[PDB]
Amino acid sequence: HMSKAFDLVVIGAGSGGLEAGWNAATLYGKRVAVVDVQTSHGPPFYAALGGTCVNVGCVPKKLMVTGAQYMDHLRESAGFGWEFDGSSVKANWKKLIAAKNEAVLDINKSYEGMFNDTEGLDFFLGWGSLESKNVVVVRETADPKSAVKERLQADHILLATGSWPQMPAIPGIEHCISSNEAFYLPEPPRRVLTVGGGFISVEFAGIFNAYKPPGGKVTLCYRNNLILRGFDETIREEVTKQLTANGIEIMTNENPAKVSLNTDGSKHVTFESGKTLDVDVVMMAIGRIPRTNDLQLGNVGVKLTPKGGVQVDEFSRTNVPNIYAIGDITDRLMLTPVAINEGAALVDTVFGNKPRKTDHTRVASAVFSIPPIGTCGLIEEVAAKEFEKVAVYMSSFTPLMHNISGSKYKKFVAKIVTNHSDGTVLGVHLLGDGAPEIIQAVGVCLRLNAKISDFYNTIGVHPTSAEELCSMRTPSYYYVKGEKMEKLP
Amino acid sequence: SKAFDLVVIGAGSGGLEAGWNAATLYGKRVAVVDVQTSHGPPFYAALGGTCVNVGCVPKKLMVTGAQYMDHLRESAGFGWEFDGSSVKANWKKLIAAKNEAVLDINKSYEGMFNDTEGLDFFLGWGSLESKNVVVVRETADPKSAVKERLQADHILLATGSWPQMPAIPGIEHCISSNEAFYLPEPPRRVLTVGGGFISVEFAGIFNAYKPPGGKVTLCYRNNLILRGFDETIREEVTKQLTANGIEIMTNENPAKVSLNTDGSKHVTFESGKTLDVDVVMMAIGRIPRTNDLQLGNVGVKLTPKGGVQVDEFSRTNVPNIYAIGDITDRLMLTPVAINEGAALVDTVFGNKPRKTDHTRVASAVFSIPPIGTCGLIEEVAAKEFEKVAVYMSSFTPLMHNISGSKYKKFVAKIVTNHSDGTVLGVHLLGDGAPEIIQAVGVCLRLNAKISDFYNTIGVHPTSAEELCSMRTPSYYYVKGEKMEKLP
Ligand SMILES: Cc1cc2nc3c(=O)[nH]c(=O)nc-3n(C[C@H](O)[C@H](O)[C@H](O)COP(=O)(O)OP(=O)(O)OC[C@H]3O[C@@H](n4cnc5c(N)ncnc54)[C@H](O)[C@@H]3O)c2cc1C
Ligand SMILES: Cc1cc2nc3c(=O)[nH]c(=O)nc-3n(C[C@H](O)[C@H](O)[C@H](O)COP(=O)(O)OP(=O)(O)OC[C@H]3O[C@@H](n4cnc5c(N)ncnc54)[C@H](O)[C@@H]3O)c2cc1C
Ligand SMILES: Cc1ccc(OCC(=O)N2CC[NH+](C)CC2)cc1
Ligand SMILES: [Br-]
Ligand SMILES: [Br-]
Ligand SMILES: [Br-]
Ligand SMILES: [Br-]
Repeated sequence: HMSKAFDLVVIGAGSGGLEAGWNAATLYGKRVAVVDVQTSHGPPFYAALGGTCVNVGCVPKKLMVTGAQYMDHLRESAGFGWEFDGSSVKANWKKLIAAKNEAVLDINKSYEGMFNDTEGLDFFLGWGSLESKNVVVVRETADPKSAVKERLQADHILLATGSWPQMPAIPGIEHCISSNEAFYLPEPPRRVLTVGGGFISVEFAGIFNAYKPPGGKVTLCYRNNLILRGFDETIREEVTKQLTANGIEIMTNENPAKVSLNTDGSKHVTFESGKTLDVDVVMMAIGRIPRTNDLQLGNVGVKLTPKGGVQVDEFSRTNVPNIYAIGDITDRLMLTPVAINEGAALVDTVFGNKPRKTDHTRVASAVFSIPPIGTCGLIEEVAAKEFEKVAVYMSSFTPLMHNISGSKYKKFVAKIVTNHSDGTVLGVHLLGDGAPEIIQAVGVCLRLNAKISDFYNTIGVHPTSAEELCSMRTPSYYYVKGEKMEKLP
Repeated sequence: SKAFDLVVIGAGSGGLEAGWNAATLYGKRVAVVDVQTSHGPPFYAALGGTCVNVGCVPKKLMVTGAQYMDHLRESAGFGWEFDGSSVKANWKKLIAAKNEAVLDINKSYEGMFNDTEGLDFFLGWGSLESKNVVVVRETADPKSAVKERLQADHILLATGSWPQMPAIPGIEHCISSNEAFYLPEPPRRVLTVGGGFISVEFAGIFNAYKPPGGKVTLCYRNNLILRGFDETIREEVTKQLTANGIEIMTNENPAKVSLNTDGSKHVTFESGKTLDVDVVMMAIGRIPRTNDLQLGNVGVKLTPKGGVQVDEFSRTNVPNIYAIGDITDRLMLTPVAINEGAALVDTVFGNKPRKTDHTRVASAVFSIPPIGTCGLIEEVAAKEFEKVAVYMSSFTPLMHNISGSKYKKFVAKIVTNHSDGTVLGVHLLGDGAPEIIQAVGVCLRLNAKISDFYNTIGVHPTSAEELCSMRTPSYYYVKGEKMEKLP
């Protein structure tokens, strides 16, 4: 049996890796090989052909958040005159998971068919690692002593293996799960603790809250004082309130020290403070770390950062000339559309004679909390470190429809941060229904260097939440050489 | 008799913007006239204007109410279970909640007048007596009792529009959208007459709140509803309204309406077809509201179509008299009227002439599912530009394959000047289209090119990210002719 030769070998058939591979083969006529560990979603390896987003990430979680939103819809409908037997209402978690699984498997199968069909784009099943500068080895398991299925010769090698959940080293860690397992829980937990202040802990707290059985309770804990570090502070505070208002308990300044099993099999959590909580599921969502261990990068000398990601330059090049890395393995912005952009840029540069580097600034993104967040650009405290004068335009109010729905706690927040010296929009931050959809074209505006006057001169669409962004002419407050103040001196 | 810098006739979207800005920003003395202090019969519009009282604000609440018909059904695909036979839509509760919300806004504007220096409200019917005198009477009759005589350096006409009713026998047995907002019971069988956004939006409302055995029929006299919107989207929204149980009668137009013994209406179409309904709602158009103003007393010129004639700065032919909003019979939208009012006051009372830009105005239809659009449709573009590209994306979102509403295709279209890639128009149909489109209007004021959209990184998963994923034209117009490939 002979080894096979390729222009490009991609390790990991995920968001970034599939983009690079498809583009190299169909746009530039190159011969591409792509490696992944599993052909469809779920245990044992969870991620598979398609990547983390498709299998156990953005795509299934968005379907599940959509299902959870119906708890709010059924209740809010009464304000508009809808009547039905409230006592008959039930959230069938097994139906939700079965529908999600079928949707994901359909994507798996379509990717499989693309590889069966496409000239110069071949898929290989197994664990990829680096043997030498131009040879990728595919083995039966992550163990480098397992059996060799293929050796793939490669002029260019792309590392795109993504990331993996981080688990803290506490006694009883084996009694806990990550988001990987949460996507497959046979029944919805009556009592659940989600550990983390980031978007995965927050999104899953919303999902469990809607599908919990009658006696249930969702608790989210976070070791620092305020969840969702990195997001707008006003939005961090408001989303805490609105999660609380929908019945989720938020323990800040709290962190599990150990977990043990009660005699009935439930989980007994002891926090560092000495507080205790009994739950049926503990889901760790304290971070995600780049997947480098199995690549045997020592074989060729690819340098990692102190933090643990593959080091790259602006063009995704490692320190070995023909080996590149994109996506979560670079441990920067862990977002599917960033990985895709990096992949397309790398291939245009290497095979297309059109050099291009990904712009990591002013990237629009979202949190599918209930209600959701949409953001693009700098938060005000970051901007105030870089610009002498920063203005903040802010609108926050309960929309009229939620005075009828009864969910009066649902304040819509719109904030615009500027460089006041010339009006350039530095960031936009949104909380409320529709915020992920509103923010997308805001990203185009920021890439065009929009100023606040470009927003204000635009005529609103009425009635919308989005029109608040085009009705703000006077700053609410300022930062002058880093100091917050209602007025310029 | 009383003396003012500015008298505004009509306390509406445009009128209140102009009055409040003139008083608070420029310290002027301002009087504002309207015929009613809160919403509803007999004059329907009131303090706040058409949008506030019988327009955008109440209709959006009612469309939101109607969407729950879809949400309740669609929840089953995501595992929600409940007794479907127990579901009912209480129209009276909807109307009561809507009434309370509107009345709250009415009261708020009252307090605004009480709290603001130089801003006075006068109740009654205003008309032009002389070039610098506005009269306020008890009724629309120009011979009813005078209540006030207000002299003004400047007069602003801002009385809005009114529903157009065709001259057919039995027109008096039909209603308009004014009365639709106050029907005691939801009509079981209703015909909405017209192809425009008001007919289409109310059709969706009645469709959700109709009693058992109900049916909503929309008729329109030409071949395809929603003239002036993107043609792909006109065809799709037709298809998706039909999938939700609404009957679309095209190429049909009422010829007469007559009363039945049971109180329902017998409609005879020009074609000879007949239909018995409980309610006939005419929504064929809205015309400028000029007849009670006595414009002949001063000679304000009208256009052939009936709007007050204005230049780009909202000035009539009579010095010191201005017209903004629906009375100018241009774009009939609340944010356009507001923009016009503000530009006018900045021009007259500040040192800064400003004129409203009527191109590239974003707007929406709250049909189910809704439309959001900004800028030019492709067949208008193809008459102004030698080479036009159309980028098109149309699919059913994954969530509606699970929800069971598989007919709900999302549509996104971008229209460009292909010679330089300048985005001329963007057109959207699907959940969230009105929210998605707002920042697109800002893009068009930065002379965004198609490559500016495509080079922006998407937010995933959203419908909106479709706008940043289109590289290759679907087809073109060259010298006005549609073709799949360039020559
Ligand atoms: C719960 C959750 C929700 C998320 N939600 C969002 C969201 O809403 N929006 C968003 O933009 N992002 C979201 N993300 C992030 C998104 O999933 C990632 O940023 C993106 O998938 C990373 O793309 P990538 O190409 O780096 O790798 P991935 O998509 O992770 O693909 C890497 C692939 O490599 C395979 N692999 C690993 N090691 C090997 C090996 N040795 N040999 C062969 N194959 C290997 C893996 O099986 C996997 O398929 C979410 C992530 C999670 C975990
Ligand atoms: C059903 C419906 C739905 C709509 N939905 C939308 C939407 O979603 N978005 C949107 O942008 N637009 C919408 N519109 C349009 C919007 O309502 C109008 O464009 C806007 O209200 C016009 O503002 P204006 O300043 O011209 O006058 P208006 O807001 O109409 O105010 C005119 C006022 O003048 C008063 N008046 C009239 N004659 C006299 C007189 N002789 N003396 C004293 N007072 C007088 C009236 O009582 C009224 O209050 C909708 C309209 C309707 C009918
Ligand atoms: C289980 C369920 C879900 C949604 C529902 O909305 C009402 C509906 O379906 N209508 C169509 C028929 N009309 C005569 C009345 C309005 C009703 C039941
Ligand atoms: Br269940
Ligand atoms: Br401005
Ligand atoms: Br018609
Ligand atoms: Br037509």
